[PDB]
Amino acid sequence: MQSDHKEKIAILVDVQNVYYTCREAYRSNFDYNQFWYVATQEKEVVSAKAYAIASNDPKQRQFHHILRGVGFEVMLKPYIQRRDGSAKGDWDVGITLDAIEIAPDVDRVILVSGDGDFSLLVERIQQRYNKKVTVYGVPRLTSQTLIDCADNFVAIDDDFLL
Amino acid sequence: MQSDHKEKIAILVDVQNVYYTCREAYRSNFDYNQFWYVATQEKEVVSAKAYAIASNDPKQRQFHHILRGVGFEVMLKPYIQRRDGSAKGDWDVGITLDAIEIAPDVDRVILVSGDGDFSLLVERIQQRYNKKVTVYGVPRLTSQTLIDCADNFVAIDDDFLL
Repeated sequence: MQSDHKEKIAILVDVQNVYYTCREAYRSNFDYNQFWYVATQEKEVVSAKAYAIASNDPKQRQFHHILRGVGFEVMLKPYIQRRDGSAKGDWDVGITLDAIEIAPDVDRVILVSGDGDFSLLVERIQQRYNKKVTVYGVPRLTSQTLIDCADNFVAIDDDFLL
Repeated sequence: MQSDHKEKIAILVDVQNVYYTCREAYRSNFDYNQFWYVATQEKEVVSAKAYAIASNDPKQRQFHHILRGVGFEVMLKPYIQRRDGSAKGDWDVGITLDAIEIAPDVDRVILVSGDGDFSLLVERIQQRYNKKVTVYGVPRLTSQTLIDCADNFVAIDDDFLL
């Protein structure tokens, strides 16, 4: 016999990617309340994490507070000393670690990022855990390889903008 | 009773990071034969992978052939379509996936990269699998956070240059 459990989901948001791609494509901000509302309809939310950058700025701290209110655990990037002049803002390693960890516990991973490097992560979730992956991304700035790897792709467009 | 098995190791080389950091610090190339020789002394090599960029250039193909001869499986980055103008060369997602996968099978992971974003990966290997991690990196271009996270740090300096 079958339990008829709601689809179990994990959500991982690449907050920096969402911010910059929405600014570049639309000069607008992402509506996290609309996203939560739609993505979680009829779903069991096993995990929901928003990967962001720590800030002493009151407006940024307020934004993080809003995200926690929506339902996310806000994951602030640990300090990482830099000697090579490379970009300080990237959460790819930590998102990769967490997405693989949560895959066995969910039916579907929802990744909110247009970064094509995550194609390898989508593929690995499908190969090892045979779970579904949905990607939300700004279409004009999302890798086609990532769109094609995902089981489903949902556009970040006006339906998800403030 | 105890088996006295040699220490089991996995090696993961971030070939692009090694290349650029050795060029910037030393205007020299890494000696992969010297590295293999030293790193594998008295070790059981369970896995050894060199993460590189595919090329149609005969000199690059020859370099990959040399690496395979040294003992590496050469992992060439899959094509990833890009719409956002971001850097095409980064292997962080794939190195993260593979390093976590191999951790349960080895006593020590050897990561050849100075990229501080791998600090989160080192920490996760230690927390979840309680294995050792050695980092090899060009000191003047390696994140201090990565050096401090690693169980051992070995400098890529003249002892490992061609």
